[PDB]
Amino acid sequence: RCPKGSKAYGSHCYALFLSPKSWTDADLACQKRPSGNLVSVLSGAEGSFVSSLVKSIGNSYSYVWIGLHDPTQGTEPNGEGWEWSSSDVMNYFAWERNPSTISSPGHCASLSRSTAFLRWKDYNCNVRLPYVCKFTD
Repeated sequence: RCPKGSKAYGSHCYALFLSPKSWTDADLACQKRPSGNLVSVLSGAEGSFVSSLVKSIGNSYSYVWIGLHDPTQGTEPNGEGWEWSSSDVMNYFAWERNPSTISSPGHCASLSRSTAFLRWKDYNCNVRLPYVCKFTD
């Protein structure tokens, strides 16, 4: 049971929203769903599955928001937390560069069409982007 254009995986129905939403706005919205919340990514197969789910979004969109943020919130004197707001703990990795390379980037990660949506890039948790949302029953 999953909406059209929606695809199930692990244990939640995923749906793409061509509607932009701050990482904090899609997080709170996809949260209003049955334990839903910005798409998750704890497996090398899910990171590639979500990419194919948003790889046909449209040239009018190259990046996509996901449920990944920086638990350091500007504290970890190094930058090595990265936690999914809809998956659990960092059990999977696929970021382009570590936040310790740039002067503390934003506190939210998004997909970058440049890497075929197979890499996460930091972005201002406020910039809104087309996003995905997972949610079981």
